[PDB]
Amino acid sequence: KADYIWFNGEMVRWEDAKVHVMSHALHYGTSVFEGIRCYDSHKGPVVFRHREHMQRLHDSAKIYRFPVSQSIDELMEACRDVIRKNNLTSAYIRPLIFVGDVGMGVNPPAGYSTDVIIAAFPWGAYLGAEALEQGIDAMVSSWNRAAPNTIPTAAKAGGNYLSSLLVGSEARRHGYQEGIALDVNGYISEGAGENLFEVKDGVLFTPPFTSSALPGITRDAIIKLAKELGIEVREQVLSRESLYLADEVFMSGTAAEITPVRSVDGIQVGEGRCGPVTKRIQQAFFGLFTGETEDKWGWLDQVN
Amino acid sequence: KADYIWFNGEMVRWEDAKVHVMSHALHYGTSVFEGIRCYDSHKGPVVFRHREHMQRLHDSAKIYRFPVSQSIDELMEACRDVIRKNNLTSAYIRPLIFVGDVGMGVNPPAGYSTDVIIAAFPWGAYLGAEALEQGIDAMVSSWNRAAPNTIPTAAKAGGNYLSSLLVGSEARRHGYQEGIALDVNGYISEGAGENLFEVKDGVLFTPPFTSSALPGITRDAIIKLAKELGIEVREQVLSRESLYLADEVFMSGTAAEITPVRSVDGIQVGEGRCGPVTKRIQQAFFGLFTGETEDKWGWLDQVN
Amino acid sequence: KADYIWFNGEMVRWEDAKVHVMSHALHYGTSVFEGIRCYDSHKGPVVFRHREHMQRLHDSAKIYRFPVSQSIDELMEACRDVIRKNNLTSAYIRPLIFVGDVGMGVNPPAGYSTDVIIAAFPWGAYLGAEALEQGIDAMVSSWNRAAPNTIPTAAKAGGNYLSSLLVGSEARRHGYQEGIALDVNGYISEGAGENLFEVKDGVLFTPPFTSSALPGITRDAIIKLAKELGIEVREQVLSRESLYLADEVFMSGTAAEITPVRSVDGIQVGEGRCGPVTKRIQQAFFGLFTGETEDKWGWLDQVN
Amino acid sequence: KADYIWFNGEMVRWEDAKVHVMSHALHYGTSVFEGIRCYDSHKGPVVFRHREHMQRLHDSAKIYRFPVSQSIDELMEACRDVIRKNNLTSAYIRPLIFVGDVGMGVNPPAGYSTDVIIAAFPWGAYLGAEALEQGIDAMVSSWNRAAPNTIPTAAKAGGNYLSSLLVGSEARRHGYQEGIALDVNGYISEGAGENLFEVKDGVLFTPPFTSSALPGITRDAIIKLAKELGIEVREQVLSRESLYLADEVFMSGTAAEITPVRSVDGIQVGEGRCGPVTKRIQQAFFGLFTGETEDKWGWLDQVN
Amino acid sequence: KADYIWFNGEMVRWEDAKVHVMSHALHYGTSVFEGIRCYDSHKGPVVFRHREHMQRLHDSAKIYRFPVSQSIDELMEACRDVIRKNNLTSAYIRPLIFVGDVGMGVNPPAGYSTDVIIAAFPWGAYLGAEALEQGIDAMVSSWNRAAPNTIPTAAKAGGNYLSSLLVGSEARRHGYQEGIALDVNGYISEGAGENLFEVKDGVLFTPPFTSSALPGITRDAIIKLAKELGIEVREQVLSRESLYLADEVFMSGTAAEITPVRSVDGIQVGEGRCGPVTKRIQQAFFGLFTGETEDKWGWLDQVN
Amino acid sequence: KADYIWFNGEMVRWEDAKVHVMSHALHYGTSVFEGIRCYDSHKGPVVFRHREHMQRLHDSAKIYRFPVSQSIDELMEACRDVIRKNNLTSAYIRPLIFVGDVGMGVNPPAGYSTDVIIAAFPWGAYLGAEALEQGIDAMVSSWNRAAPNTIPTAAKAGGNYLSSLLVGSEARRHGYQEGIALDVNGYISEGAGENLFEVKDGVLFTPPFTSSALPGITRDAIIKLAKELGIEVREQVLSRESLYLADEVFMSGTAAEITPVRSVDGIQVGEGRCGPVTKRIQQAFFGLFTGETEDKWGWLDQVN
Ligand SMILES: Cc1ncc(COP(=O)(O)O)c(CNC(CCC(=O)O)C(=O)O)c1O
Ligand SMILES: Cc1ncc(COP(=O)(O)O)c(CNC(CCC(=O)O)C(=O)O)c1O
Ligand SMILES: Cc1ncc(COP(=O)(O)O)c(CNC(CCC(=O)O)C(=O)O)c1O
Ligand SMILES: Cc1ncc(COP(=O)(O)O)c(CNC(CCC(=O)O)C(=O)O)c1O
Ligand SMILES: Cc1ncc(COP(=O)(O)O)c(CNC(CCC(=O)O)C(=O)O)c1O
Ligand SMILES: Cc1ncc(COP(=O)(O)O)c(CNC(CCC(=O)O)C(=O)O)c1O
Repeated sequence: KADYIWFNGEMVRWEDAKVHVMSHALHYGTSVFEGIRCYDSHKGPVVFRHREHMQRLHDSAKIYRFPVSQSIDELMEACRDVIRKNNLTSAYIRPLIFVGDVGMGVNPPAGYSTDVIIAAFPWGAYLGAEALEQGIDAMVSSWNRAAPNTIPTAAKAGGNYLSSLLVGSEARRHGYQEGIALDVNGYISEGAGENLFEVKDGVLFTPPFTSSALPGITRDAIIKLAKELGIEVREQVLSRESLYLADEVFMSGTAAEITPVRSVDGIQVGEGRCGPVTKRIQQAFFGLFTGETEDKWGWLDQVN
Repeated sequence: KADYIWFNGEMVRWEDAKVHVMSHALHYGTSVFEGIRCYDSHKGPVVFRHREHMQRLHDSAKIYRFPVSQSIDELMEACRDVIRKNNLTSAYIRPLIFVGDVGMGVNPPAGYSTDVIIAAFPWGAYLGAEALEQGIDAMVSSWNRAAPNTIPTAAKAGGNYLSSLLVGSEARRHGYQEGIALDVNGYISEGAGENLFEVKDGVLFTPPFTSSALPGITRDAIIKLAKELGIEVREQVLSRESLYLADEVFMSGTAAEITPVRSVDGIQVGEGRCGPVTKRIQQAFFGLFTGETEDKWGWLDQVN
Repeated sequence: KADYIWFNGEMVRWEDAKVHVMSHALHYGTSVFEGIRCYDSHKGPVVFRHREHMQRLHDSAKIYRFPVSQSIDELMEACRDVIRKNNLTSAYIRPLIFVGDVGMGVNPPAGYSTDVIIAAFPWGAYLGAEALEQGIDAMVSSWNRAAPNTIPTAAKAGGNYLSSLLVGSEARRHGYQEGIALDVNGYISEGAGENLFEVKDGVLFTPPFTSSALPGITRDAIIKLAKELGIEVREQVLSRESLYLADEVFMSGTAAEITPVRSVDGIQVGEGRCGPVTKRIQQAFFGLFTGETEDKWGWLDQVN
Repeated sequence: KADYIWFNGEMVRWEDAKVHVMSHALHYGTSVFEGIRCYDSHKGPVVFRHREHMQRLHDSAKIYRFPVSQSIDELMEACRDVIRKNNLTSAYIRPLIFVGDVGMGVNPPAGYSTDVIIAAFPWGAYLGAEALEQGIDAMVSSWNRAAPNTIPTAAKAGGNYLSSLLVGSEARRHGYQEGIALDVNGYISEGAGENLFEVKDGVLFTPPFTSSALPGITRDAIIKLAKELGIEVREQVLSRESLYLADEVFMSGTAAEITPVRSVDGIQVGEGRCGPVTKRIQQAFFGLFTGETEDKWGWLDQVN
Repeated sequence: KADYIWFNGEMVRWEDAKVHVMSHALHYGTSVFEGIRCYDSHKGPVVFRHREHMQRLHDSAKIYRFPVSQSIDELMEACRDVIRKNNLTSAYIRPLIFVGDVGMGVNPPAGYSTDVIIAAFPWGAYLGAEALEQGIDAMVSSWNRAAPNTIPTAAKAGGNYLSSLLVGSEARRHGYQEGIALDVNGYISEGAGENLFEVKDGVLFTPPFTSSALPGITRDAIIKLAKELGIEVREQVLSRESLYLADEVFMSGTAAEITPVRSVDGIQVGEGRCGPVTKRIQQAFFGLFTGETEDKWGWLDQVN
Repeated sequence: KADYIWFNGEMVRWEDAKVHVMSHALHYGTSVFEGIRCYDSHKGPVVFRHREHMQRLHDSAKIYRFPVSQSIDELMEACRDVIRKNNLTSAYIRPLIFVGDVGMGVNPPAGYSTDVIIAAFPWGAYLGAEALEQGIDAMVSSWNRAAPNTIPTAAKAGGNYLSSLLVGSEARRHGYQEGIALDVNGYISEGAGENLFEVKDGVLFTPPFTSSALPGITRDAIIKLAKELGIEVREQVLSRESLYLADEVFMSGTAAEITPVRSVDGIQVGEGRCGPVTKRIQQAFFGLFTGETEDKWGWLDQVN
């Protein structure tokens, strides 16, 4: 937790950041949000692919026509502002744009405005203390990801997560660390809160957005790092069983970073440990914050 | 609006009913809710199909495994309690069960509890002041309803409504009063916040739940009233074009009650006015609150 | 062929009934049509379910918003007029409403009118001189019927038949008399030019319109006749293999009347002949024109 | 209109180019056609990708097994002839091969032949006088494109256009200039009479033929011009929402040439004007008719 | 195991019932089989719905065109013989028709014949010693049932069971007793080796064959017993979540007879024990073997 | 046929290699197998891509969790052993891993083991003595391939072939030599027993595994050979009609090697003969056994 939360421009004490129970988003899933990480690097506290995240936040809101009064630059400034205000050097940031207290009825009244929050706070490995190192055990879920043209899966919206709750909770109830969901066609989509990658014969594979997968920013970074490392990348639909035949499997995400998947549905992947290509990518990723990996794309935004 | 809102057992002043901005449901659409109407009848203030609604609220929570500490009877008592406390004789009630301030991450921590709210307040015709009388103009949306086995459509959950927002807002932007959505198969599903009925050759038609339609309680009541009136009812999949060939078309819902649809995509239905069968059902429905229609199923719960 | 064709309100000799090659319908399938039969009866020449066919014609046009200047009564008089002008007592009637010479570009110019033709002529059994009596060999096509919400299959429009051509020609090229098509879901739809019926344990089955089957008027009469005969009817989705397990199988249509199907894909149906139930239904149908079957629905329109 | 139309090997006068009202294609949509443009250029009148179009015309007929007695070069010579004979230096050409007066019944009799017509005439911007410059407002339709294996969308056949009528008329009735359709999967297919392109981060995107999109000749030309300009091209499935996130959006076609799309469903694309990449491509395209763009592929067939 | 097995017309000893390892069915899953139970009753040993099973065995072979040289009565006599010869009064019978040693290559050579085997042996409760009484815990599988028109699910064929292996083994590995599978549409199909029934508000529900469910003989018997008891039955598509909302849930099958399902995916069904309606049906079922339930349909074939 | 068959570690004379009729695989399609060819070469007898085939065998088993006691090296030695024991220099090898006599009930008892067979024998061209040289006539089947996530199509398992039987037998009954199946989406999948390739404008196309196509080892070698030849390869979804527009079409498989397809559904492909590109590829393939083609990948395993 932390001392302050940026709320519609103001730095509000954490406990005072409250909204009415009749706020639209509590009843209709009408909000869009982001996950952003601030790392303690060789260059000091830096926000990873900051602009990319605020840009996606805007894109998500645009799809639903949620009015956003803050520009991308102003959102970035607020983000850096809230990190410094809480005196954090590393943290997870949660920007949230939502339809507030505007009356009942799924359709908000014409002229309404959205409320915006940006909370920063320390947050450990999404999948566990040993996850990044030893990998996790995944399970293919019995629940499928949203079908195309129902609820936009390119958008990171609150309502989307009922699905992730069903997928993620099932895996956990059965003793697994994360669930992998298939789209409505029976092909691999993504993890409950991560994108899915496969490594086969030295080539990196990952499903396209049209497989109902979120256009992950970690995913995109990985694809770019891989090309820098001379690793071929193929964005293509993947069969459910490809998970059992792949040489390596790993998940990506802002919270999950790069987490090796050592088994799927109880079937061991490779030697049951982090794969060689997964390790190259993982080191190349965390090397961005030690200076070992040259930031050629401009992904480290100085907090100050 | 009103003076009080029932909140976790307590009667809280409306303006004091607030939750933290880090409440789970604001970020992940993790809530289930209901729409219930209290009518000023010949028997005094009565809650229409009260138990049925609280039962559905419980069912929705069960599907997502949201822990609910209140029993159906206790929820009903709270509902009647909040109506009387606000001294209302007619009103719309909004029970809401949601995952509150329990930490970030789509999967709530083991042992967590849900927060529950029940707000009562006057609310007019969902589709307009002239809707019930003259009917409304509907449009078939370009957005489809959630596919089976993605997010349960039998559950009335907050996250579901991103879809209803897209469907409903599109119709309104194009000058229509409500949008009718098709499921992922191209068949009629339901309205953004209503169930859809068709009348053809004296027979009543409506899509099954498997057409991604909510198991409406108004819908169910209509099917029962129709059988009492000697009207044949067929719950079956319906083609998109059946809307243009039906003799009558109408939508049903707690907020929308029974609203005639005089046109679809600009094509006039019948004489462009309330249809004869729609009128019989509408009169039989509102007759429940004047004593004209005998309450044979026990649908009027006395508020007191 | 015959001597005269009703063309926009006037009797034109057959040979002079022509249209410009830049007629819309020739380039964009923009026409709707019907198939009607006139039968010799105890009441003299009678058109079978005349009004129902003209109503469907009107419905097909309505779906595409093709403006139709003729009323249903006017089209009915014109049809009876062409039957008499050609000195026919029995015949096949082909009404055709089509977008004419209005310019290129799929969307016709505002304020356009449609051209209308009604040709009547003798036409033998749709599937053969021995079809009604001995049955036919059918084949399940490798081409599927139009998917829901692409082109309305409840409409009888010209453009629809490219599919019928693919399905029908494939059956014929492989040695069969007619093809049966499956919908995009893999279930039985209809024949290239007729509806499909199955008989099993004394019960009659036929796919609903949502299985991409045209709402056949013959189909409808058979269902109504069957109920009179005390035969149970079930309109439901049917599996492809149900064709091989049915006790009987037959096709219905204005042109094909009631044609038994002795085999499907080379697999013999029942004894390989017109089954007993198909027989009961066929005698009841043709009985309408002898008076042996009472015309309880008012299906025989006298030509005079 | 013009003065001559090529009709079955002979240059007949416009007013004489007629066929019987009982012509097959008028009742069953059994025709295949093309759209070709003749441009006035720095080299006089030139037919754009003349052979390619006549080849597709042949390909379309082949899929439906429509017999074609003319060779590609004879059609090309006839086309060139119609342009000259009518004294046009810029025009739109419409070759049409159709099943004519061969008798009723969807299956044409063995040994029949097709009638062939080729009309040429002046035709302006398909989507408006200001289209090419300012861009147009597009709408995603509520009607879907033909599903795979129903009616081959690889072929340009008359019957295909009932769908294009529904898609295009809907957008026009709602105040847009063109409608974009999704396939039965919920992915972007194509415009009612154009192919769809998106530009994102400098890369050009367009759906594959398997997304129920016609293998456009303008589309193919653009892909080739793009690569020549060093612009990366990706033929891949695209989500419905990608239309709101693309930096640029444009439609391609013979009639529509290269038309920018400044907004989709009311959501502004980029700056609301022609984007930079669409600009380069459009200039390269029209540069062919001035010599500025070297015709490296031989896409210009001099009329003479 | 037992002492004799009927093999191609002769009662061979168990140990001699062998076929070559190059038998077609061993490599291509080309066999059709059945499951039948012989019960000890108030009338001695009786084979339940004996003829029905042998008829389905024939139907299965017919779909795949496997030649069967034995008539239904010869199979019935052989079955009765195997039971007697082995001195059993209660047992499980397994008739199996398979393509034997006819050479490699999926297509058997013209004129081949099938090998037929019929083994009888004592087999207890399919889902456990406590199944029938206490009910079992079911799990919805992550594997889907065969899609329509791929491998006919109306037939009980060997190859079909790779799917049942995946569905059933997954539930068992996760600590459940049986897995319930959804079809490719996301709707309930059937258990890995049983049909699925739900009870809601006194009405009995079960998916149709078109939901990729086998036309179970126990299922059919239950529908008939239900109607006799005045219980309404609805054969209709069912949503995945309906399993959590049903008042009662149970599985049917020859091996599993009538087994209550006390929980699905860990969610308790009703009171967590056999429900009242499942109770009535189960008693009516087993009442057949005591005389309590009058065999009104002739489902008991005395062994003698 | 031959003299000996490797059976669980020992050479058994062909005639004595038998199994009990209660062997699991005979009743539930529970086996996985391979097809391998041994060729006479300049290096003497050589098994083509031997290890790759045994690896796939292992992969097929892994997917179903069938326990396999033999290592890949052990299976390879056994295969070479049976080739020599039978005095063969060229031959077809059939390894078969199957669940044996372990009891009835789809789920085998914990701790079970699988039986393994490896038969080697001479086998002529899969599709005919003139197939490789003159090509074959193919037919698009009316039966579709297994849907994703039902039965893994990446596996070569016995149960899979019920589908291959339906597709292959249908082509053969209608006068063709092989059938081509479409997946549940309506796109080209593969032949009943081989992968499908198309050639268009010098580019080679073939469906990905997600089109329900087996990851053919011949397919893989052709793609690798093609790249050596400087031929561009595109693994992508293909439309059904693309078969009629391709310049060339051929099938690949261990048994069928490289078989040109001269016609599809009676529509001639190219000149009606082995196209030039198919030719280049075919000569490169067979060149491997003459040495004319350098074995750069290590595909020739010497039998010795
Ligand atoms: C469904 C889903 N897919 C993929 C991703 C990966 O996208 P990135 O852009 O690379 O982050 C996320 C991010 N999800 C989370 C945590 C979700 C939660 O709040 O539980 C994250 O990494 O912030 C996600 O929710
Ligand atoms: C998608 C949807 N379908 C059908 C219905 C009809 O169900 P009933 O049980 O008969 O009510 C509702 C209820 N929706 C609303 C209002 C939604 C909103 O809050 O905007 C109602 O009638 O309370 C709904 O949201
Ligand atoms: C696809 C199709 N399905 C069903 C029917 C049956 O409907 P009825 O209303 O009972 O006629 C027809 C009528 N087809 C034809 C002949 C088609 C042709 O002209 O080739 C008819 O009976 O007039 C049809 O074309
Ligand atoms: C559905 C459709 N998609 C794409 C295209 C684009 O293909 P091009 O090869 O690049 O032309 C066309 C051509 N349609 C038209 C106009 C349709 C009409 O006749 O109204 C054309 O450009 O001639 C089309 O009809
Ligand atoms: C997939 C499947 N569904 C339903 C049924 C139920 O049909 P009934 O006709 O009522 O039996 C069975 C029969 N299966 C088994 C056992 C399967 C096995 O061999 O393990 C049976 O009851 O013999 C089945 O295999
Ligand atoms: C469905 C299927 N697809 C593709 C292939 C091609 O894969 P390859 O790895 O290149 O062999 C085969 C192999 N089938 C056979 C023969 C099947 C039969 O036994 O009838 C083969 O080539 O051994 C197959 O069965």
